[PDB]
Amino acid sequence: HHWGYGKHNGPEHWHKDFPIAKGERQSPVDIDTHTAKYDPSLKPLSVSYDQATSLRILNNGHAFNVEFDDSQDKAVLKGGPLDGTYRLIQFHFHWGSLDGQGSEHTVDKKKYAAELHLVHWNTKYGDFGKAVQQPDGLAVLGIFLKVGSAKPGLQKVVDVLDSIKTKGKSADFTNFDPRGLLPESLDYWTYPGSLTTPPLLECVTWIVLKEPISVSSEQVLKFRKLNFNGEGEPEELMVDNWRPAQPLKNRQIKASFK
Ligand SMILES: COc1ccc([C@H]2OC(=S)NC2=O)c(OC)c1
Ligand SMILES: [Zn+2]
Repeated sequence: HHWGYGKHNGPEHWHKDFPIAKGERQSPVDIDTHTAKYDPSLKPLSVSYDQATSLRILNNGHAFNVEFDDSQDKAVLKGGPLDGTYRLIQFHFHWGSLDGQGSEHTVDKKKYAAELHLVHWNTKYGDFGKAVQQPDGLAVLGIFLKVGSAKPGLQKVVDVLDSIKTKGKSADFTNFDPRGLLPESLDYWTYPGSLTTPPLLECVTWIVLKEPISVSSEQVLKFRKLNFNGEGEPEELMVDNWRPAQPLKNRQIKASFK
């Protein structure tokens, strides 16, 4: 599979190799804030990242992933719309070539400069590969980035990017605290969806936070210096690695807040 984000292999082409691209619960979606319904049944959201153990950071040719030790319940997400325990496995971002685009989800058609995905899998399925074959296999916590003040908690990520410029490069990335990437408020929207890249599997409970985090222009500029290509190949800047909004179809977006 040679999927990417260019004119010739971008989101409009994915359906040929991955027919679920036109499925009934694809992501991302536009969140229409006037249609989303407060749901008093949602339990409180619990982000328990105090024992998180980061390991490594990898440029996989699509984004960069900060990987965690998920061999035990070290960093988990529970509550909200979720039944049981979801274990943090990795986070990554999607971002733009310009500050006015980059997010996958949109809010009343507003695009943010980037979107963070903290990826968790349902521990009742034993491993990540089994979990992605289930409709409730993953919980992705989505956080919007806007350009303004610097995010101090992001800077350790920004500073390692020089060492993973090209596809296939990795670096040791221990003792990184993902709590420094969260906004103050955990108010969220939730809906059932999919992975936003191939294989586009319909396995995700989305939890999208209302409150964006602010990052600096200098921080997001450093994201844009990464490369989609491997070392010694023609340079293609890693920008606009986002899928646009997909049809909502027969789904409801629920709000955790009034
Ligand atoms: C093999 O594991 C994967 C594969 C794809 C995705 C994509 O789906 C979202 S969401 N962002 C992505 O990059 C993933 O993230 C949960 C994990
Ligand atoms: Zn993602």
